[PDB]
Amino acid sequence: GAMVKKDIDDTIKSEDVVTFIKGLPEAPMCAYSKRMIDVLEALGLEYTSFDVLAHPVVRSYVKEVSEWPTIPQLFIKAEFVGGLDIVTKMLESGDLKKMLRDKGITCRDL
Repeated sequence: GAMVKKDIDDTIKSEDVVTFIKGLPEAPMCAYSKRMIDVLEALGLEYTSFDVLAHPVVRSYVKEVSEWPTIPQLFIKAEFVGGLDIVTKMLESGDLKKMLRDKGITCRDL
């Protein structure tokens, strides 16, 4: 049936990687949304991607619960990590592959 704000909240508890973006992950309506999905695809991860423009419940979760200013946003193991500006710095430093390998999350060759 229809998705309620509690289905996003239980999904953040269910999935190992979650993101909130401006579009579908295959056809985003923002360049930084393309660029976040390229972190998630280029490392070979498994994730759930939520579109704010397609459902008011998603943009409402971002308003009240994802209280950080920047869009788009990254979540790992039910916790907020950073915006698009920051995920690249973890990628460069190796700290992103370090967290994935420490938590046992799926990615490319360590």
